[PDB]
Amino acid sequence: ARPCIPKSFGYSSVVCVCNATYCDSFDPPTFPALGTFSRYESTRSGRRMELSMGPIQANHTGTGLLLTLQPEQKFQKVKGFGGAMTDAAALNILALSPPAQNLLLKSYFSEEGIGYNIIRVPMASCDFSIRTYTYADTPDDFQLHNFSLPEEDTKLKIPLIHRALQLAQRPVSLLASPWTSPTWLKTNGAVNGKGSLKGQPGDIYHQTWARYFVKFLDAYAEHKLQFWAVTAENEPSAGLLSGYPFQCLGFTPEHQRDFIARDLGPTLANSTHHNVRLLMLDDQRLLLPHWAKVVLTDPEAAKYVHGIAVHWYLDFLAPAKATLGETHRLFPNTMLFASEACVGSKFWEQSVRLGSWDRGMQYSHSIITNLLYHVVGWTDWNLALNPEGGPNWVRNFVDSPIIVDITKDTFYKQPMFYHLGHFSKFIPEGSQRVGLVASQKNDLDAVALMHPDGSAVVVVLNRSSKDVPLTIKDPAVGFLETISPGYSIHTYLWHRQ
Amino acid sequence: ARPCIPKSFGYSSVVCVCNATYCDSFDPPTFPALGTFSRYESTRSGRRMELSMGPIQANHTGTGLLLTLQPEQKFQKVKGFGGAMTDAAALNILALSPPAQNLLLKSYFSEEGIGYNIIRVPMASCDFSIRTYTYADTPDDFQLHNFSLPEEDTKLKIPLIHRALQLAQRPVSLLASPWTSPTWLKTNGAVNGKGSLKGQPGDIYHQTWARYFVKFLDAYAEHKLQFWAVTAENEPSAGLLSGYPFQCLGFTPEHQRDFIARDLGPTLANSTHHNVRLLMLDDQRLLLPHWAKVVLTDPEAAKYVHGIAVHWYLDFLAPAKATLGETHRLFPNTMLFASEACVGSKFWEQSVRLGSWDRGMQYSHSIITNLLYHVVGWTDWNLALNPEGGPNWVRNFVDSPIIVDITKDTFYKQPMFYHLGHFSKFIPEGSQRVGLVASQKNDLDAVALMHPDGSAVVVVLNRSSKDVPLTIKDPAVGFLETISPGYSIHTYLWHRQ
Amino acid sequence: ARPCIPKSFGYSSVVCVCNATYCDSFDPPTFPALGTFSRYESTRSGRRMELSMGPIQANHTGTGLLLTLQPEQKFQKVKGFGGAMTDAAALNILALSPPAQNLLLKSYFSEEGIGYNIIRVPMASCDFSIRTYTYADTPDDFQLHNFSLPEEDTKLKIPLIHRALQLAQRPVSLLASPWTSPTWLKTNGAVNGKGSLKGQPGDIYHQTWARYFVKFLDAYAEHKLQFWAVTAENEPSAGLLSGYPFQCLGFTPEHQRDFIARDLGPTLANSTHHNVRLLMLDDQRLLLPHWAKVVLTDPEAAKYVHGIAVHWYLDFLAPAKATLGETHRLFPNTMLFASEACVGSKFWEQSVRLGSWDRGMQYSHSIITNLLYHVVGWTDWNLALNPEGGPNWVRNFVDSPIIVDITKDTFYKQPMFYHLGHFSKFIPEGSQRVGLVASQKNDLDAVALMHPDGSAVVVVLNRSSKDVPLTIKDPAVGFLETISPGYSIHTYLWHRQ
Amino acid sequence: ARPCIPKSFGYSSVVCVCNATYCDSFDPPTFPALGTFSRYESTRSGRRMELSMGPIQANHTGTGLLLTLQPEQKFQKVKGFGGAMTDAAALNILALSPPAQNLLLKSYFSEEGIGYNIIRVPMASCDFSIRTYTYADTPDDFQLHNFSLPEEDTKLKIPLIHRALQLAQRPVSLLASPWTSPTWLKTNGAVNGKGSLKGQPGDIYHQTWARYFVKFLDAYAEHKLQFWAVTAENEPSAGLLSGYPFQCLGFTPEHQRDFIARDLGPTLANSTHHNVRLLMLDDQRLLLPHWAKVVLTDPEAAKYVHGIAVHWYLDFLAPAKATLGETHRLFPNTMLFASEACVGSKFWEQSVRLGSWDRGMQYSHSIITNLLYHVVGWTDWNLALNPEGGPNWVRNFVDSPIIVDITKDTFYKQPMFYHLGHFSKFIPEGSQRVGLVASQKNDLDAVALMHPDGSAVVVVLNRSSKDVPLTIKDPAVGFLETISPGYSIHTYLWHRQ
Ligand SMILES: O=C(Nc1ccc(Cl)cc1)c1cccc(S(=O)(=O)Nc2ccccc2C(=O)O)c1
Ligand SMILES: O=C(Nc1ccc(Cl)cc1)c1cccc(S(=O)(=O)Nc2ccccc2C(=O)O)c1
Repeated sequence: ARPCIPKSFGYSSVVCVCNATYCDSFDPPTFPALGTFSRYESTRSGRRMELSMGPIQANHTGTGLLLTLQPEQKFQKVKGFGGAMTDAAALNILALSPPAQNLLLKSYFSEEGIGYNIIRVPMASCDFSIRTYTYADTPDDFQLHNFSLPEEDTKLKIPLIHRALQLAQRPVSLLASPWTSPTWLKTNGAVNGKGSLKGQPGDIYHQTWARYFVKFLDAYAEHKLQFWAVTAENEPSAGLLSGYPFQCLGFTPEHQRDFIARDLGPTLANSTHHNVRLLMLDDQRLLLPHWAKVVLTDPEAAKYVHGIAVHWYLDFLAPAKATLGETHRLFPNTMLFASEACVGSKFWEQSVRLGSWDRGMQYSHSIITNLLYHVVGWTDWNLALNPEGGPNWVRNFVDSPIIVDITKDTFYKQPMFYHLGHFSKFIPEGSQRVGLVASQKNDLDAVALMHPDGSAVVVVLNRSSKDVPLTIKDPAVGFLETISPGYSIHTYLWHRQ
Repeated sequence: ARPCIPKSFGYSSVVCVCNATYCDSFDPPTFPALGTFSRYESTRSGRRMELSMGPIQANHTGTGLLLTLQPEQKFQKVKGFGGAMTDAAALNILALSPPAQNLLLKSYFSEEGIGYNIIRVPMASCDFSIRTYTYADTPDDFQLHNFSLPEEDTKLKIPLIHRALQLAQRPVSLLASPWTSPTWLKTNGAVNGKGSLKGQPGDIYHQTWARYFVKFLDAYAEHKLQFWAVTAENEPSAGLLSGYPFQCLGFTPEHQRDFIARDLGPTLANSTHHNVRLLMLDDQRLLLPHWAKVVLTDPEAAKYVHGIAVHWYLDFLAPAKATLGETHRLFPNTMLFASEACVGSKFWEQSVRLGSWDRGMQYSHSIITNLLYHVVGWTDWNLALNPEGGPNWVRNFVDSPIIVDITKDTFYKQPMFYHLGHFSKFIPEGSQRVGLVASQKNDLDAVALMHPDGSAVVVVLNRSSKDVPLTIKDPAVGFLETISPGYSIHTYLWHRQ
Repeated sequence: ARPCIPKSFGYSSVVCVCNATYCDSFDPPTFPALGTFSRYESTRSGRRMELSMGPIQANHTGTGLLLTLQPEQKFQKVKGFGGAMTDAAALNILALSPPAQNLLLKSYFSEEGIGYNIIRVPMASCDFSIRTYTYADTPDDFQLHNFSLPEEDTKLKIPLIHRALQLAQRPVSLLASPWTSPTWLKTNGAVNGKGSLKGQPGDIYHQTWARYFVKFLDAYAEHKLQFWAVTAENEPSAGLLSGYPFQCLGFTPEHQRDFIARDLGPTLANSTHHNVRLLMLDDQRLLLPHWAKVVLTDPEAAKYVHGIAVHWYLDFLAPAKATLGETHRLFPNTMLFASEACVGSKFWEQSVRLGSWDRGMQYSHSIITNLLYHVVGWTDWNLALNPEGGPNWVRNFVDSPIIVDITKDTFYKQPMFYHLGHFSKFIPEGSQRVGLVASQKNDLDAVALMHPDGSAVVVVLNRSSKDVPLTIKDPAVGFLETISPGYSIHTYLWHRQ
Repeated sequence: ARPCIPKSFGYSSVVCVCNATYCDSFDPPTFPALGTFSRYESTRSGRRMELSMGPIQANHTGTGLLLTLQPEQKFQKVKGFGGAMTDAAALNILALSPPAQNLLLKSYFSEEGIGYNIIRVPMASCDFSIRTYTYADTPDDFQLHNFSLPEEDTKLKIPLIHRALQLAQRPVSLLASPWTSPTWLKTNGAVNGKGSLKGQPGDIYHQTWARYFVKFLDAYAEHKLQFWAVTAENEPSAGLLSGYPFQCLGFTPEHQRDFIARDLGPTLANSTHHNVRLLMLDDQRLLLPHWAKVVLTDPEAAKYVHGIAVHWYLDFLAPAKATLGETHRLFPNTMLFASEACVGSKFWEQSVRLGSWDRGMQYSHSIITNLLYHVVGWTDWNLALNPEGGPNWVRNFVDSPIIVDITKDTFYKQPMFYHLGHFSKFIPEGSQRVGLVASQKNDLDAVALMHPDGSAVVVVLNRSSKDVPLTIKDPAVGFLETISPGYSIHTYLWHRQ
């Protein structure tokens, strides 16, 4: 319906500029007829999820690259795609004028946008907050008499979550994660630094902390929000590290095992929220498979654990086969889920690089590699940040797919936004990854899935500068002949019956 | 009553530690006979408003600096001293347990504390808020039917103000200032940035903004709070600067002149709040005397303007005689009032330096300089902040005289608090500044005033590291022999008959 | 000869992109014939020192703005324009390929560029260095036996200075300034922080420090470089400030007075370098006129002081009339010279803003205001920086007129470069400022000067968004009719005989 | 000989203070009889390589962990230990007075110190340089007629290396690595950034770059220095990354394979320096085993490659078995060597933490892990840095075992220095790692080796805070009863007959 308004900030590609009265958008979903395929294309040159349609051919000759669907090779089913409603994201969004707020929310959660169906919600403060607080800061309030949601929840996060759900056609799942407990539950008496829960699993400190989870879910349910899942702790390894700068709460794998078995599992199970799923780890994949082995080899913990949540940040230190792959082999019935991802990275680079094509490619490359190693969902980090990558009370600025410019009542949709959308818009919940085999060595990343209705979706990212002629074979329909431009990302869709 | 509990955090002096059950405090005042003086002393070495007495004698033993009272030289009368009940200050105070809250409020407002009699109240959000909002964010509501106070006012600010007034030694005057209007009244449609009211004075946008002042005063009057004064805009010059990040609303001096003459003046005068005073500028003294000349040489604006409000960034240097002095010389019948002061952080220092004696001296030096240049009152910025100088949704740059540590139910009284108190506790409303003659060049800052009852008060700040032998002469009583220790601050009081 | 290659980085205007094989450049100077005028125009829209010529008219009618030359009102003569060859600047320049280095140096120092004729040279390290060092770091080497120039001088600064002088058609003057002494000469034993020379003027510490100046000049003269001037210390007030973060050496005005009278003056005068000029202050103008009064009222110091050097950084705190104007009135025969200027400023803004028109306007506005208040020369700060504003060992990053992109063998000429050039290219040494009177209130900054040969030059900066029709009257030639576009800067030249 | 002079800077342990006249040192080694062991102990509490002796007894009194020597299990032989003579290290050493310089050099290279026998020498500039340069910056000199060594080599590095060799206990091996080629040989024409050699292996650019290695070895041989080895490129992968800020030269594994096979191998083999070894990779272990597979499965490249050089960023985590282990398994006849290690700063810590015990333990843990995965030598990065971690022309991120304070003619020996020394002093070239069996799970890191003369050496690092009772068994001698204090590091040595 409305095209990208491009703006260069001097980097490799353009952002799409939105404001109170204008934002690029899609037309309502259309579907290609049998014998035809749909193609969505984004390019560093500036194309943004442009739609085209081609014929499926009966024959193919040539020595060119062929990607053959293996529809009977069936793997994981997808839970969904989304991002995090941090204090920083909600503050930035609500600082825009109301019409601009609605265009930003529709960009993410509408079928006119990219169809997010997951929102991750911090349990009280994290580094992407402007102040440190928990829900129960009265010292030694073991009964949690003074547990309460502050305005960050009641005036920022919760109203935006309601509005996202109203705009979404797809059912949206909420995921919650805590960063720190109240300081009076901690060995170090501080929100950050090295420190764990006082005492030992089963004791008053651990029972109070497990009840804090239930109190959080109770409070959100009073605001008519229900959670699909919670994680046991954001980045439990961080609170094992001297001087760790952000809110944290350290657990060894054994401490997490015993906390889940004795306290969190049973307390959640005996609550009205017993159907909320519990995810373990919520940390860098290099902690796998060991963390999964420690927790899940104890049946009194394993019975409460639905899944394993991973973060992308340190992916470069550990191969995905040795971490995700081996974890799946050991525990095939325990889903893997990517609970946090982000790019404000290289030290010679700014936290926010408006128009960076490379950071978009980093997202799509990680999503494809995750899908090939059994991951069922992805939540990005901050849904929106300001041009500095904030606010953040420790100045740990990073990038975000949408950058808000409050002084101009403007927001910018980054290449990351469209790279994410090439998956989130076209891979609904229940889609199952299937096999896809290449005829020759190539510089492409590709993944195939089948929708619940049987239709096919393939995403292709060209990591190279070179255009790559390519054919996709579906023995059900025929041959899809196409070209992957260098530094492009394509999503292909076609019916099989 | 109760002495300071000192604690050092590695800076040049100590803070005084208060909690739910303990805070340093004063006994009720006690007036010694003619021939005796009272001294209150605070020192970098750790003395905190410690009381002593001594004689005023007929013979002069000193041979050093003489300061002679000249009570027949009469200058301005004092309106008072206080600070700002920002969202941040209120949030921090209310994070303490109720007994701790009351000790903090008594510290500022009680005769057990330092006797503040001014509170400055932001009209809706500013940078020391946890979110952006105005009282009328629903757009295109020019009659302001949907004007309303949010929880920041009805739950945080107004109850705290009521409690301060209940505790107050003296009648407290309230002062209101707006940061931004609803953004649908602004040229840039944003809460911050370079932007003014749309249109021109007299038109629907300016009439609506003047009505917004009346709606605000109406709302607070429904909660049984009456204002002594309002400023025309906080920092009007800031909204003329591209990219200005805090909530703002830009006015040139000519725009403010015409807004006052056509819209704000008449509208307030035609309301039940016609007795509320209106102060102009509310900005850095650098803008004087020009801003005063522009506004006050127009009789249709001048008739509505009671005074000129000035801000102080206490870290910088500027020219008081050239700004405050020359403004008084040109407009001697228009009071000068300091509506905001704070000690920023030089870029190499933290926002909050617990125990900084230097930041305390910057306060007392500023107050003395102001009193010597005809200023009638002095209002601090945030009454309380957390240890990071927040919450602030944009950036933490300033300190506060009271720092709250929520996680320990404690608050710290900084040297700034006592340097303020050496004036606020001992200079009631209606006190008059009078002459004080130094007999020779010296390193002290000093000012003399007369209480309404005719008794004397002299404040002496020693900027230098050296003890200074000092004599103070009252022609009516005799000679007060004393010593001003290096870095110290003293308040002397004595009956004159 | 070669036009600007424009590139936007998303700010208000464009940079001009240069590399090893291309840089925008001028044709050799041309001169308009009597009855005609030359106009150079730069605009936010992207014009860069574009040349045009018009007729001088005999008559003029209208109520429009008229600027009338007052050629017999004669003021100061100009020394020149340039910038600082810091370690950071030289490192950045020499990291480019050799052909690119030459295009960058010609941009500044050639008649194909903007004709710089001053270079300021730090005496050893400052904040725009990658390491702290002095020329004499052996402790207690009062004889300066181990005084030596490091590679920063011999391999970076000195070779670039030689090459700039070779490219310059105009004679270039060098100005030197120290930041710190060796630490063993200082009360605090550190390169930064609060600290002055040990002892008292006339003693061994002060004699050694004065001899260090002579040793520096000796060493540079062995490399065939001679200095026009030295300053007594960069920013002497900075070393009076607790925690000052960069290299510094504190002097009160009295200490500087006595150091010059007893040590620096006589030591320089008795050296082979006795013709080098000595400038005092080299600090913010707010220290004037007091600093000038203290130093120059002592005839034993005044006899050695040629001039007063000022920095722009804190100009906003003190009016130029009260500082520069009053200093000129008191000491009319002691030249005023702007020894440092820079813009990496507002806290909500990046250190480097590629293409910022506003920062260019800030330069031209300051140069005009300086010229109107008797200043004879201007040296910008760093001649070139990287895109972060560095390197700088304390991360005190700021902007620069040329930004080097080493990875791309590219450099960017900022709007500041062209705003500077509108003065430096067209105001040779010996030009005398003359009177220029406006017919009506206007939003223009303008300054007129006469070249040694009698020709006229006028620079006009339009601070407003609005085009301003304008006439300039020279009773010698006639009327120059023109328009100043909004946000433009023009230089006009015409012969008078 | 002389003990440590401890000084604390607020971190977890002390540094040892050395100056012109004092540095801690060792007596000449002394070998006790069969049945006696020597222990050298360093502790967080402040012991520094303190020597004690005790008995190896026939009876075992301990009941805790047993470590049993298995001398018939023989693994790799050790080449040695050392560090890098960067421009920065040389500048820092030469800033000391000559007597202090000699104590620093003896600390590293003397039997009075820790017996280093490897020095890594950059071929021209890197980030730890004060300027950019290569040996052939004059462009288009393909025969390299203008190749020459600058003062960094002839004045700083080469004289220091000669002095180190004069002092050295043992024959010292020199190892050379280039960061960038002359930029006129590079695709991007810049010293850093994403860029490789122009053209393809075998052509004039690659032939010239291989000749550059021979010219470098020629030049150093003229100064009577011979190299044991050279690496093909420092960090070849870094030059494949857009924006990489340090000097670099990018090679894919295939490009390195073909460069070695066609140009560098043959050229070195045809020179008088044919005996110099060539090491491949010189990069992070993450690139293994892939990089090794690509290069070493090509026989025309493999015949020139003596070993694989690896880097360690000691702050991160990675997988040694998956990289070093698997590379040894696949290429068991190709030695592994650690060519660079350093402890970066987590973003919340300073580059240099004077006295950090943790950074010391990171060194000894890395060395033990390497020795257990077949690595034959371990080379630190900068031998010395200043207190800010410089000089570095790009950024300061890493610590160094010796920190020089020029302004006090002193240098500080960090815990890193002694943790290194527990290996370097006691493991001469030709020592062989042998088996050591732990009797039960434990928290110690330990490794055993045999000197060429057959005596034993065992290093034991206690990562935990708890004292660990320990027994060490030599089947040939008996039982050594000891205790490993929490955090400590011990080296044990004993004769076996
Ligand atoms: O030395 C004086 N001041 C002073 C100096 C140093 C320090 Cl530490 C403290 C005080 C002083 C000097 C002359 C007259 C008076 S005065 O008492 O007659 N006051 C005045 C008289 C005429 C105009 C203005 C005033 C006014 O007080 O502003 C006071
Ligand atoms: O417990 C052992 N190690 C150890 C554990 C903990 C600590 Cl703290 C220190 C040492 C060990 C176990 C089995 C065999 C051997 S071995 O001595 O026979 N060595 C080997 C035998 C076969 C293959 C490889 C090796 C090799 O040493 O790498 C050593």
